[PDB]
Amino acid sequence: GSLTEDGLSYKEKFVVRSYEVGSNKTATVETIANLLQEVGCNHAQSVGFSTDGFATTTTMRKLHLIWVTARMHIEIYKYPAWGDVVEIETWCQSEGRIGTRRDWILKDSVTGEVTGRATSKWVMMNQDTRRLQKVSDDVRDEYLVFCPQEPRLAFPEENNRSLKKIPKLEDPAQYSMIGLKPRRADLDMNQHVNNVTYIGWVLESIPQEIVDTHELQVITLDYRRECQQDDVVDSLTTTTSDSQFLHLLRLSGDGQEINRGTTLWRKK
Amino acid sequence: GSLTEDGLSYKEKFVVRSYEVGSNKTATVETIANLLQEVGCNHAQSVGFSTDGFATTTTMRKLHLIWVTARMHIEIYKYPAWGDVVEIETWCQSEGRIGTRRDWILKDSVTGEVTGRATSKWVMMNQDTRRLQKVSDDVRDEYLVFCPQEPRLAFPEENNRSLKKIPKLEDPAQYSMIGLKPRRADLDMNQHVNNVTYIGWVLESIPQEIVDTHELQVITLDYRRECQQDDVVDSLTTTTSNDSQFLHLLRLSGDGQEINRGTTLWRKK
Ligand SMILES: N#CCc1ccc(O)cc1
Ligand SMILES: N#CCc1ccc(O)cc1
Repeated sequence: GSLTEDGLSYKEKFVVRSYEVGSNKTATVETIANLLQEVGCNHAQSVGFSTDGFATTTTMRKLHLIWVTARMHIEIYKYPAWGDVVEIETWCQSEGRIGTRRDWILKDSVTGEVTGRATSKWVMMNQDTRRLQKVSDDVRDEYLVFCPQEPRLAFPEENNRSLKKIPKLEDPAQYSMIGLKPRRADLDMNQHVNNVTYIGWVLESIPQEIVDTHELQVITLDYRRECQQDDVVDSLTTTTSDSQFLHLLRLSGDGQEINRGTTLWRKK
Repeated sequence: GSLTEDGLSYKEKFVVRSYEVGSNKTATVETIANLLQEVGCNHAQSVGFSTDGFATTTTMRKLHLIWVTARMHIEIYKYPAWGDVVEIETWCQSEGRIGTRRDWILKDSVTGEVTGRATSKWVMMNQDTRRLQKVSDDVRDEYLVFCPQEPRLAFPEENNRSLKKIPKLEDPAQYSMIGLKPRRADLDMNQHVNNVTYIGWVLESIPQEIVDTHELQVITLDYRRECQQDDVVDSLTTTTSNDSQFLHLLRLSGDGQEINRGTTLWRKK
């Protein structure tokens, strides 16, 4: 992997592994989401950020602030097969004082054709109190030298699928998968549940017949609250229609919301 | 990745990923086990085997036979950190008519020092009836041109832990983790639970205090029966022992049918 010539974006190639593919012998959306995280981490390291915190500037570390994912939006036109080489380019951009955005473009390394794209919204949070906040001018100025100055968007379209509000699923859900718990492989180096695990949990309540006859084209996921290592989750899905679904992840007991999302599936 | 000069073994390098590491900032034993499977699959493809069946010879496909893992044995001296490059060499060997063995050696790509080793026993099984069987002369003769003729063992030692029988854990278990279920990410391309998921499930019943103060040095796991995609599993552990040893049992949540038994050895950090 390497920064591009202008030092404003980062590219990395990956050869798809045997255990990374699903029933169609192509990479799962969870494998794609893990590769997006990996290239995002390698971009932060190449531009000088320490490994003891993801993209935390010097001021962020003194104020005990971290970046947290508020929303993830992924669109896949073609999933890479086992043995295929996918190239991923990633970049960041400041969004005033709301937060930061990280975008990605996926290409088939052999043909150079765009096979997917993703975008994500990140907010500042105090790691101890878990209190969200707007981005300080002091902090914002420290990371602007690593971002393109003119807007560069993976989803240019004015008011598209990546920027639409998500409604709350109403009981009763059409489908559900209950009692989902993270295991040690679902945790990161800081013992927090990996963001990709929540994508897997959302998808668990999609019926197998949809998965067997359709391919996932779009997924938008909002992150409201973390699942702890000792928490239990329920995954809820209702068809809102190509098939479209509304999703809700909530704590098994009191029903506290952890995520809400939408998926769009194309007939194979 | 590539076959070595003699075409009797295969080598591949991997750069350890951010999401592949645990609380020590080093690769988990589950990440290691996934890399071992990946290099095993790439070795089979390089020597001519089709992607529509792992290392299935021509006779095997005609008779609906597949290789299944009976035992996995892994020893790690040093876990690679995030960003480190690990080189893995793998090879196969026929073990008479019992089955085949696949071995691995792990090295730090920078220093060339051996940081781990693994070995595994594979048996022939009919895909449809799930009935085990001995390896016929015809099947054995078809894969011997891809194996070293003189024995080459990752665990040569006359008195080593990879070949010792495993006792059945007796109730009550000292520790347990109940109601474990596979999700779609735990399945392979054929909708079967990945062998590595069972390693994760075994480890789930180890107390967090042990994980936080020790590193896993050795794991031996026997595969008795598959967990289906709609099955629920219970993970049981009892301390059998500055090194801690444990006896493990995975069984179906309801009737208590055995799926795996194993042992782990942990060294104090
Ligand atoms: N994008 C990206 C990388 C990244 C994702 C999640 C996380 O906790 C740290 C880094
Ligand atoms: N070793 C190795 C490769 C391998 C492992 C499991 C499986 O089902 C197929 C291939």
